[PDB]
Amino acid sequence: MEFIQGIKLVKKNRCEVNANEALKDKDIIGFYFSAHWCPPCRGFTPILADMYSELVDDSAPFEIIFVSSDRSEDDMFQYMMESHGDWLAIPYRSGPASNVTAKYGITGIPALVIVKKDGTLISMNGRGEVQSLGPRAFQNWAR
Repeated sequence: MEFIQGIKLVKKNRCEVNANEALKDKDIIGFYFSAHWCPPCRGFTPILADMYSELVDDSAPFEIIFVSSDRSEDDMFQYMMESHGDWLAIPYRSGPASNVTAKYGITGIPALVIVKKDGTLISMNGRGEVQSLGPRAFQNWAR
């Protein structure tokens, strides 16, 4: 009985909500790790933004979790509003976000983890997988 549910997330609009309902998803969820906001690493973002953008247009049957040294409230909301992930971002001060990364055994950043809303595993480092299959990856990410 240990999960993020129960905490409050921050909306790119500098707002706050209960990740419980804010995380919507109710279908699939994808955790993204790469605070590439402070350091360089452009080129990959516009890829996921085009993927979540398409899926989003289709009501993207999944939500993107905002993780990674995003301690930047400006670079956090900016990147989120820049076209990256169309949902919420766990306030770096949301322990559950750390234990989450450390719980999933990530730390392989940059990397993208995909899990089912119910908490089912599908594809972890499916990064290149999604970027490879693009918006059509929804099958592998939702296989």
